[PDB]
Amino acid sequence: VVPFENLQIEEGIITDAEVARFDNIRQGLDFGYGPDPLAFVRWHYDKRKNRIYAIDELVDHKVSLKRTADFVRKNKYESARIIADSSEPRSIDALKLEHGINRIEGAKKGPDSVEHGERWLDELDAIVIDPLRTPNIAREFENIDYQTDKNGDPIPRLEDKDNHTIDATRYAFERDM
Ligand SMILES: [Mn+2]
Ligand SMILES: [Mn+2]
Repeated sequence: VVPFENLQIEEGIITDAEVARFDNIRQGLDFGYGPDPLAFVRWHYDKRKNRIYAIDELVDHKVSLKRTADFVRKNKYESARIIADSSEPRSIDALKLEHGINRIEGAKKGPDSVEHGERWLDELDAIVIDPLRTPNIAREFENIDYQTDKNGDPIPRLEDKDNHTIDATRYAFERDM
């Protein structure tokens, strides 16, 4: 009935010391469309405790691949791989050939895995989010509900709304499943 019971959300929950130690990065990108924004996400993954930690984000309603590229490079986030929304193959091309993000690549998994990717995140021991670092990830994950069906009963799919960092996280971890 209520998803992501595993959330840990508090301002300051991730210190700068911790961020420095994080050495197992996963990054994802949803591209945005119409009213929907571009969402880049960067996480650290603790496989031995089954937890993920939100390190940084970029959410942008006025979608600019240049600006997204400038941000990734400015912060030195291009040493790590980015798994991107594969519905925009030319946006992926552009980041790579146009803007120098060499380690960007398309989500291999299809639209018949959303449900499973969402379950995988949901079954993590903990999803740790500092709203001072990643406030959009915090808002989305905190407020996202399950879709309800014809009757009004809940179903195993998250709402397809205000879920851009969620999607982006799903892409980021798709090889870890
Ligand atoms: Mn998308
Ligand atoms: Mn989206």
